[PDB]
Amino acid sequence: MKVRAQVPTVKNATNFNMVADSKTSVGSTLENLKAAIAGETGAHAKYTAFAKAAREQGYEQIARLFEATAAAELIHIGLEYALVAEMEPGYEKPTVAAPSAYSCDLNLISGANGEIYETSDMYPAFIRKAQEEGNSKAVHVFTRAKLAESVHAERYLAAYNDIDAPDDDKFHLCPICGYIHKGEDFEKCPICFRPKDTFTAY
Amino acid sequence: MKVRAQVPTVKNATNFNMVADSKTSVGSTLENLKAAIAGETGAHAKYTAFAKAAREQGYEQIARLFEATAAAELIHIGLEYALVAEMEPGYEKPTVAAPSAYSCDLNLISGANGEIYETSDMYPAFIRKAQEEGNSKAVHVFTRAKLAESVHAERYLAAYNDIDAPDDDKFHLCPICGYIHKGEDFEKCPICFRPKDTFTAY
Ligand SMILES: [Fe+2]
Ligand SMILES: [Fe+2]
Ligand SMILES: [Fe+2]
Ligand SMILES: [Fe+2]
Ligand SMILES: [Fe+2]
Ligand SMILES: [Fe+2]
Repeated sequence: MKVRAQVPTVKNATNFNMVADSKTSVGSTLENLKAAIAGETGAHAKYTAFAKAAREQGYEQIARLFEATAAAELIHIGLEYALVAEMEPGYEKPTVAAPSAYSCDLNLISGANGEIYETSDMYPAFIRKAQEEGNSKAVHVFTRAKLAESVHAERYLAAYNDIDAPDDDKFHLCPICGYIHKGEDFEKCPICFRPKDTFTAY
Repeated sequence: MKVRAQVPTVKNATNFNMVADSKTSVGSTLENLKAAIAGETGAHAKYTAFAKAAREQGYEQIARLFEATAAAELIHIGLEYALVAEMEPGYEKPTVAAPSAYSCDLNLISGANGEIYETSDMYPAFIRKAQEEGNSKAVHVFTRAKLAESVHAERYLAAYNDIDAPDDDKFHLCPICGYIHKGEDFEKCPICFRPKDTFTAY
C-alpha cells in the first residue's frame, strides 16, 4: 500500500463500497462493534493456529506473517473494545476456540478470504451504519480495521505466490492500526502515518 | 512472484492443494477442460466489462490491469482449447454475454475472489484429476493457468489497496502463461521463464 498525501478515510477514498449481496447481519453500532470483536477474536485464534501449523510444516517466514497478523487483529480488538466498554461498561470480550488448520497454502487462502470479506463486506457495512447513527468514533475505528484487512489480504496472497521462495524479510506491524509491511523499504504507515520507528518487527 | 531455480510444477511446488470443501464438480479431464474453458470465457467477458467501467470511472491504470488480465485468460483458453480440439475436433469454443460492471473497487474484489477460487479450488481439483488419469498434457495446461490466477489475485488486491494512488507503471503480460508483472523490475517470467522483452505491455 502506497503512502498518499493524506490519511485515507471513508471521505477521501474510493474503496469503501460494500458488496450488494452481503453476508453481514447489521444491527446497531453497539451490536456491530461486538460482532466485529467476535470476528476479530476468531481471526486471532485462526491465525495463531495457522502460525503453529506453519512452523510444524516448515514455513518459518509464513509463520511469522501469521503471528504478525494475529497481533494486528489484537490491535483491532483493542480499538473496538475501548469503544464498546464506553458504550456498555460491563461488556466482556468473547472467547473463541482454535479453528481447524490445514496445509499452509490453504491456510493462507482461508486467511485471504476472511480479510476480503471484512474489508469489502463487513466493515464497510458497519462504517455506513455508524455514519447513519452519527457515531464518529466507530466510523474511525471501523475505517482503520477495514484498511488494515485489505493489506493483510494482499500479504497473504503474496506469501501464497512465493510459498516456496521465502526470504529473510521481517514483517513490521503498526501498533496503531495493524498495518503490516514486508521488508525495510518504508518510512511510515500508509494508513495512519505512524513513523517506522515505533513499529514492531516479526 | 519470485523466480525460482526451476519453473514451478505440481512436482516441486507446495501451493497446489485443493480446499477441502470444494465448490467444483469434477468429471473426466475432457469434461474439466471444457468446464475450465467456459469459466475462462466468462472471466474474459467480465474483465473486459470491468476495464470499460474503470476507464469511465477515471481509473486508467486499473483499466489496463483488467485488459491485461482479460488477455491472460484468452491465453488460458488457447492452451485448454488446443487439448480439447485433439480429442474432439468438432468442439467449438463458447461465447458468453457481457456481465454488469459496478464500482471499480468492488469489481477488483469480484476479480480477486474469482481468481482465488480458480487457483485454490477449481484448478487444483482439475489438476489432481488429470494426474489420477495420467493426462500429463492437461496437468501442464491446468498448472500454467492455476499459477497465473494466483498472481492475478495479488495484482487485483494490490490495485484495490492503492485504488487512489495509481502510477504510470505498465503491466507486462507473458504471452505463454498469462503471468502479469507491474513495472519494469524483472528479467523473466517466474512461471515459464519467458524473457521480459517478449512480454506485451499494457
Ligand atoms: Fe482485524
Ligand atoms: Fe486482518
Ligand atoms: Fe498505522
Ligand atoms: Fe484463466
Ligand atoms: Fe485470472
Ligand atoms: Fe510465463
